[PDB]
Amino acid sequence: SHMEQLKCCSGILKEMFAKKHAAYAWPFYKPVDVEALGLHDYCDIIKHPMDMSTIKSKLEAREYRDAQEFGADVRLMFSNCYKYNPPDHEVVAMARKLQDVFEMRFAKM
Ligand SMILES: Cc1cc(-c2ccccc2Oc2ccccc2)c[nH]c1=O
Repeated sequence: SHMEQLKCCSGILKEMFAKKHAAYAWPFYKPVDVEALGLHDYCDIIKHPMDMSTIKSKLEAREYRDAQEFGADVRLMFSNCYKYNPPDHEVVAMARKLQDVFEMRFAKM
């Protein structure tokens, strides 16, 4: 059921925002500040930005038909991080820790 699975998606996102994962999830909470120092080329490289607060808003506005569409936006958020940053960047390691949480929950739902 699409309704039941979207409720599960809201539960996954709630865990990603939880204190348990806060040490590595915090860079993903809000949209990337493209006006910040070092991010002058972000919009040239990242054509479709995504963050957890935007996904929470899309869930609330019924913008996902099913769990696969919610999953696509979570993976877009991580892929943007892996595309923009150098592979040894601190934020890439944080993205992998949070993607581990997401993938385990998304697979078992
Ligand atoms: C998804 C994402 C997020 C951020 C980012 C967002 C808010 C504040 C600081 C931030 O930078 C950090 C740099 C090192 C470690 C952690 C964060 C920067 N770059 C990205 O690609």
